[PDB]
Amino acid sequence: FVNQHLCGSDLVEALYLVCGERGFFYTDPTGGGPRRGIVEQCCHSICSLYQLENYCN
Repeated sequence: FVNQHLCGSDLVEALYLVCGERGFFYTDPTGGGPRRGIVEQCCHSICSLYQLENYCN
């Protein structure tokens, strides 16, 4: 969970630590064009936990 790219469930298991007990919401359920701000950001690019901490609660 350092300089690796998160994509799909990978992100979830990752936000889980970032948000921890704070709980969080995944991007839109559309899956065809959800909040590309979370998936592509960390999937298309290596985002740090910081950004993931942006969607935590």
